[PDB]
Amino acid sequence: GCSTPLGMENGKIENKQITASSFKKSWWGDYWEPFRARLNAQGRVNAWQAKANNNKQWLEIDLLKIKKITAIITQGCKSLSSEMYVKSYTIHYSEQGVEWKPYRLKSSMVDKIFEGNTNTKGHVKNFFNPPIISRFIRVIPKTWNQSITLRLELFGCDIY
Repeated sequence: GCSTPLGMENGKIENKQITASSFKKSWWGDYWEPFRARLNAQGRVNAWQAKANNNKQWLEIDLLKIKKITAIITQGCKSLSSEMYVKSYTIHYSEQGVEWKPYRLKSSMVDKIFEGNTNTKGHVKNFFNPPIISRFIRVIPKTWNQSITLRLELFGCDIY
């Protein structure tokens, strides 16, 4: 099969491999850095939060080599009554990290909009049918509740 978690939660995907368009930095040292977006992460700062909530944000994961990505799971995060989570998003990919291609269904002429979370800790998994063969993956938030925030995991396998 090709459904092994690629390394977000377990740390195989190192901090250096995860970057973003921007990240929230609070007045009091809380940096919601891109590499904090790891499935089930707990703590004060436990997720990536964009610096600004707009249509120019993205979270990128560099798998270091071309792999087969079969699925993705996302979560949001919470702090009191403030529930943050991405409600829908598109996926972009690339073999070199330069020039990005949007994930599009065979039957569609527009970017595939993926249904995201409806709460802060619930896991919402989406399968790529067909799978993505690439090295870099970018989650492009389209809609969100309160603020753009993510915790995620990627699933797949190597190319053989």
